[PDB]
Amino acid sequence: TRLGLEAKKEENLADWYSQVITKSEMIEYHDISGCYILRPWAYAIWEAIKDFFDAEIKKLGVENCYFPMFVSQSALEKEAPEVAWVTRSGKTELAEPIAIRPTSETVMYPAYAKWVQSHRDLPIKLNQWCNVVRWEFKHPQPFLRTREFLWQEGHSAFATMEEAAEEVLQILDLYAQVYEELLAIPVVKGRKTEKEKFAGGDYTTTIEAFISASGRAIQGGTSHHLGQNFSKMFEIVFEDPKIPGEKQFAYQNSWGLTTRTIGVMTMVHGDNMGLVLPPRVACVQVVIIPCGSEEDKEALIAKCNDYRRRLLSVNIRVRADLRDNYSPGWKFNHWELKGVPIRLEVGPRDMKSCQFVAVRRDTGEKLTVAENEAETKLQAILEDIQVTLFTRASEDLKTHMVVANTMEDFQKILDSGKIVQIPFCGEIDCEDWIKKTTARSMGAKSLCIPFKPLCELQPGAKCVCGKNPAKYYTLFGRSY
Ligand SMILES: O=C(NC1Cc2ccccc2C1)c1nccnc1NC(=O)N1CCCCC1
Ligand code: PRO
Ligand SMILES: [Cl-]
Ligand SMILES: [Zn+2]
Repeated sequence: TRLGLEAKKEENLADWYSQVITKSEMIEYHDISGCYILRPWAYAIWEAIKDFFDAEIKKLGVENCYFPMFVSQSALEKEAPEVAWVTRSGKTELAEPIAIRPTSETVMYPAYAKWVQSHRDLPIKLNQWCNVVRWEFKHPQPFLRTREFLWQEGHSAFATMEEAAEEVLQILDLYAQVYEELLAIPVVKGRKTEKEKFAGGDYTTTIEAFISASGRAIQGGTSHHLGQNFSKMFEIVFEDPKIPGEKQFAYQNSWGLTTRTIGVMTMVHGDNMGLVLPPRVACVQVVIIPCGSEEDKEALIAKCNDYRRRLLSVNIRVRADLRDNYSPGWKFNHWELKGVPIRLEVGPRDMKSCQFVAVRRDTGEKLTVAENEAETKLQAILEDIQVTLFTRASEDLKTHMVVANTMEDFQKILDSGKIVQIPFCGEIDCEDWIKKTTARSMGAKSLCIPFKPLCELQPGAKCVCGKNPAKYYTLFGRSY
């Protein structure tokens, strides 16, 4: 066991990630491959995301619920290799296997069919916070790629396509708000290609995040328009209020956001000193550490409690580390590893001078702040830390996302650690050829068709394959 980190983020990113998530007390490993323990330091971030997102969807009329985890084989057949099957209880074998949900479309929609008789029963907007299981045999990674993960999943059903199309973008923007405003992570809004869209849906919208350390992208969240494909599978129908006799199928959406958010936060903002928490999601925004007798020792404790109560009065999540068995230097390293945005340091000389040293986690700057200006200055520093983290991550993404129009430039830019927007024909066969040619997975797959591309096509613009014309500028790159 060692004091600080041992692996540089730019040297061994895998070892760096494992050291950051464990020494920040976020992740503990489990004896089942692909499953990881969420320690309170990690789970508190998820609770911050949950508190924000849950209040926002309720403002939109979505209500919470809980559907069973187990799916009958019959329900799944209405619509495979990553689904986990329960086959016995104790020593007795079940009559037939039952599946653990990888997603709850086939669980809820049989119930949706019973609840919809007329168009007045629509819309139905439900969300549940729960766990799903996707038992893939690919290489797992904590937070990012796990066999079990926590998420929310929203499932809406409307009578018109126009209501559904509007919610898809509304939910997607809330997902962007979670990454941009809470996690200080920039994302690219876009549409998945036909190959990468949700199976059984019409179109899939997504937010793509970029990990600069690896040059790989990852899907931060998704919002599907299922159209009428699932309402035809489960007979979610209603009598047409404008045409008697004929029946209509409901238009549906589904949208999900997982704990992968936390791992992206770690990969983007974490440095060689450990984790870095955005002040918006840090359960401890300011940690007070006494610095520099037995009565003078009690003096530092009283002043640390005074700053603690004053910060609580201005709604600043503050905690004081008054433990007598750890030296100040140890606490400096400890709370630096955990990513607390501000380390409030109070010593004997600073206290007698009505001062204290505030250390920004993002930049390491030591700011000497007077006692009278404690509430206002610490709020300004917290605000500037959130802005700085987002601005640096934003310009990092902008400089690593460029445009290429030939496979030669595509490959050269891809090898420099960037993601590229290329003229793409949209076909699945060409997308497979792009991944195979760029692999020589090390190959590039499609990320999204950007809502706002960097440039536009022109009449006669050919795809990178050269055989089909280009339909849209599409973002490609190596992915998680
Ligand atoms: O897809 C995940 N895991 C599977 C891929 C993989 C790779 C290696 C080993 C096992 C597995 C299972 C995932 N894992 C953790 C957290 N979020 C995850 N998913 C998502 O964030 N998205 C976007 C939102 C809708 C759902 C999909
Ligand atoms: O798994 C998915 O991608 C969608 C979104 C949450 C529910 N089903
Ligand atoms: Cl919960
Ligand atoms: Zn093509």
